[PDB]
Amino acid sequence: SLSEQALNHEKLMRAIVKNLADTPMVLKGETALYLGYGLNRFSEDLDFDCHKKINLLGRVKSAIPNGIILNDIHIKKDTDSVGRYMVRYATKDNKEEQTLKLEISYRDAPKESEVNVIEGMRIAKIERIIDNKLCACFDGEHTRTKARDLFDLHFLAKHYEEHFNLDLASRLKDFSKDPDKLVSDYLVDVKLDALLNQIMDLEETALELGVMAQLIHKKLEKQSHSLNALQE
Repeated sequence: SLSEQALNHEKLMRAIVKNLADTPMVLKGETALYLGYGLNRFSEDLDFDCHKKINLLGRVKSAIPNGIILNDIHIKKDTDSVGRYMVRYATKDNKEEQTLKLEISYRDAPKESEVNVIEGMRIAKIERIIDNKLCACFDGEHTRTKARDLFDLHFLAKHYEEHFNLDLASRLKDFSKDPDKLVSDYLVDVKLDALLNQIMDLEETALELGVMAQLIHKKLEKQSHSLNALQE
């Protein structure tokens, strides 16, 4: 769009992720879609998988780009299974303190062969992002109700349909079968979410996703039925 505040935020996020390209850290989730795959809404948090501990504090400080001032890094959590940091910073454009949230999950880690590199950044593959989005908003242990999940899944079905398999498509179809329910579930969150409220038509998105999920699932079935006949 994009505000000057957002621009400095993106610049700090990019420097950090690029700094970690020689570590086993893998960017996932929403900001992976934004920095790596062309997501058309902004994203502000950094989320990683990593199979072992690293010098996070050191890499972050050595990543700080010109124009950004690092005030403090607060370690909310550093355990065997999770890392959670609040990177507090200001800019030359503004001395008002901003926060970058950085989270890491350990032994979630993708195999090294499940990692992409995009513009010098280690990022999760699309199918893993899809799988994790569906878990979080539809069929995981602890689901949630955040309109971003709908926006992102719609973005994924629309622009990356070739990365869905039968299982992902089937779940996406299940999730999106009742477009009215989706509107009911998300309308409040959409209007309150400043990353969405000016760009998202919730009704259109809900309708369009339900139908795309049908198509994707249908194509994959026809592909399967066709493959079998050919195999004989």
